[PDB]
Amino acid sequence: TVARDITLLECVGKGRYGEVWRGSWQGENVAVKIFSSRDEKSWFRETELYNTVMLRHENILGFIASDMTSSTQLWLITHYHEMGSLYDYLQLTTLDTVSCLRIVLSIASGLAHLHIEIFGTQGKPAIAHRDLKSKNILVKKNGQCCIADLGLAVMHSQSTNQLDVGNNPRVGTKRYMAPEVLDETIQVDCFDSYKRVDIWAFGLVLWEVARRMVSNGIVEDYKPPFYDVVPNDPSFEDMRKVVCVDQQRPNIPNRWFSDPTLTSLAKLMKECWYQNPSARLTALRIKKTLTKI
Ligand SMILES: CCOC1(c2ccc(-c3cc4c(N5CCN(C(=O)C6CC6)CC5)ccnn4c3)nc2)CCN(C(C)C)CC1
Repeated sequence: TVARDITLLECVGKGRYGEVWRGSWQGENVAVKIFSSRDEKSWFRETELYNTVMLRHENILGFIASDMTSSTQLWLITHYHEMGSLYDYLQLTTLDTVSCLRIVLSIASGLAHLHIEIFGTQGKPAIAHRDLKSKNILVKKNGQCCIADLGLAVMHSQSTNQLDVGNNPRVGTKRYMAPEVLDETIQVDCFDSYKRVDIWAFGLVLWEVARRMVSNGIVEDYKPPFYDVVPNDPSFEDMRKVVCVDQQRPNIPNRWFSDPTLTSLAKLMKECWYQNPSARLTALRIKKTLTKI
C-alpha cells in the first residue's frame, strides 16, 4: 500500500542492481530502489531482514517498506538522503577535520551496531554486511552517514551458534574484496570471518574519505581503492594478484603525517588491512578509537 501511494519523481541512480528513484510519499521524499532481474535475491534477503530483525539505528538506512508492485517490480522503500552516497559526495567537496571524523565515526558506529549481538526482546542477532563500500553508505545533511544495502548480510546467534548465510548468487564488489575472499581461504563456516571481511572494506572506505580531508591547504583527488594498480572494472584475478600475491595496500600520503587526525586514521586503516584476518581491529575498537581522536 505504501508503493501505491508513492509518486515517482526522479531517477537518482542506475546500476547492475537496478535503479534508485526519488519519490514522494505523504508529501515527504522517499528512496525507492527498484531491483533488477539479476539481483532479486538481494531484495529478498533485505526484505526478510527488515521484517524480522530489529535493526533501527541512526547510522543504518531507515526502512519504510518492501513491496512487489503491479508489469511487476521489486521495491525497497527507505528514507531519502539528497546528498546521495559517500562516493557521490566525496567527489563534489573536500572535508575538514570535524566533517571527516563525523563521517568515519558514524560508519564505525553503524558497523559496530550490525556486528554486535544484543540479548533479549529489544535485541538483535549479530550481523555482517559483506559488501560495504562508498556507494552504499549515504551521507545525511547533518554530516553523519548511514549504511544501506543489506542484501548480502549474514546473521549469527551466539546462544545457539547458528550461522545464517544467504544463498545469493551476488558476491561482494571485487575491488573491495578481502585477501581471504580472493584466495578462497576464508573460513566460510565461521561468523567472525564475515566480520573481518567487513573490517577490511571499512579500512578501504576510511582511506577514500581521509584523502578528501584538507590539511595545510593540501588534499588528494577522490579515487577508489587500488585505482593506480588495477584497471577499471577489475577482475577477480586482477584483484587476487594485487592484494594477495603482491600484498599491495593503498598508499598513505606523506602530508597526512603533519596532521594528527590523519596520522591517527592512517594507523587505524592499516590495522584493518592485515592479510591475517584475526589480526584486524574490531568495529567497536575502531569506534572507541575514533571517539577519542
Ligand atoms: C539526481 C542525482 O543527484 C545525486 C543523488 C544520487 C543518489 C541519491 C540517493 C541514493 C539513495 C539511496 N540508494 C539506495 C541504497 N544504496 C545502494 O543500495 C547502493 C547501490 C548499492 C545507495 C543508493 C538510498 C537512500 N537515499 N538515496 C539518495 N540522491 C541524490 C547524484 C549527484 N548529484 C550531483 C550531480 C550534485 C547530487 C545527488
